[PDB]
Amino acid sequence: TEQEDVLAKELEDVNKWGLHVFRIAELSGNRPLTVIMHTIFQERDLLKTFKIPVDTLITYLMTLEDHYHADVAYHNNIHAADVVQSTHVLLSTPALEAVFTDLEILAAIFASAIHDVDHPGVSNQFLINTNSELALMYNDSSVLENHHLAVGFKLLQEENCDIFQNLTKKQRQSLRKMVIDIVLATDMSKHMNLLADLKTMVETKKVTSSGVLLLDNYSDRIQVLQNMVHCADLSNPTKPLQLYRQWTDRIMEEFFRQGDRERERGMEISPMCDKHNASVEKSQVGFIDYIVHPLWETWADLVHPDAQDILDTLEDNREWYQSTIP
Ligand SMILES: CC(C)CC(=O)c1ccc(OC(F)F)c(O[C@H]2CCOC2)c1
Ligand SMILES: [Mg+2]
Ligand SMILES: [Mg+2]
Ligand SMILES: [Zn+2]
Repeated sequence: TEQEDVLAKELEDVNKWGLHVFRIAELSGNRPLTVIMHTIFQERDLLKTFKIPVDTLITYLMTLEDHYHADVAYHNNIHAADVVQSTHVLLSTPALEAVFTDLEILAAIFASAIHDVDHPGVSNQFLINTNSELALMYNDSSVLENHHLAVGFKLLQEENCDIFQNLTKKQRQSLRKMVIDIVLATDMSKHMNLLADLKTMVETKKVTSSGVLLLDNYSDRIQVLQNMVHCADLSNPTKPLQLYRQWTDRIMEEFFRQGDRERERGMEISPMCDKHNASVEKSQVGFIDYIVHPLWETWADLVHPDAQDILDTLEDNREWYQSTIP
């Protein structure tokens, strides 16, 4: 009850950017995804809205969480929980108030939860270069992201795991399509085109009487949800520094382990994966400058000024990492 009391206290921050997700992972007995998803579903009244039995939700979440690899440093259940919670916060931004339906909200949150499930800790390119079964199955195209979807949906069919059992056929059809569109958009090979389209939307942005974003067709609606989850996936450098540094520690461990496998095969070691020749700090500054800040600056423009503090933190963290180089 004492550890449970402390966990409940920490979960009171579920609506805040910079939640202590690593603390929650420890306090929950390595069940951050289950406890954070359960909390968010309760917070958003999703169990009642979609008639989800609580035991079914918990059973699915525990099984989903189990299919993240405990021995992968970055792409594990803590990352999934973090992306879920970040998406949850982004969904609540004033500029999107009443924009999305309950089904669309469910899609975005569910997509976030499953988006990296059964990740092996190596990149799509590694899987392609090594002639893996995954790459063979998926014809070198969004190899991991296709797999995450297949696993996430497949687990719904396990005993007492169908959390969507009380949705209508049309609701299930719509949800499935939206979730596929969102998770496939987390493939970094799609980033530049996704960002280009987001910029176009910002340039042509329209708002309602209430000052809320106007999205009146599927293409625009799904595009915003795709970029939202993608922003959440790329949110580490926008978090308070003590969180960001832990994420960087973890991704570098994962990258180095891949580089060790490439070194042992006689392959050229991938960028940033050589533990004997890797500038962690320069790499983060480049990551922010070329990928994360261009994305987040554009998201911030879409919802201006809702995300100014997130953007300010990103810029501060970029400055901090840069300062360690000279
Ligand atoms: C974006 C993709 C979906 C996951 C990814 O590759 C990823 C996520 C977070 C990273 O850093 C930090 F925020 F934790 C990261 O750093 C690499 C790249 C630059 O130097 C090392 C890579
Ligand atoms: Mg596992
Ligand atoms: Mg991924
Ligand atoms: Zn991810």
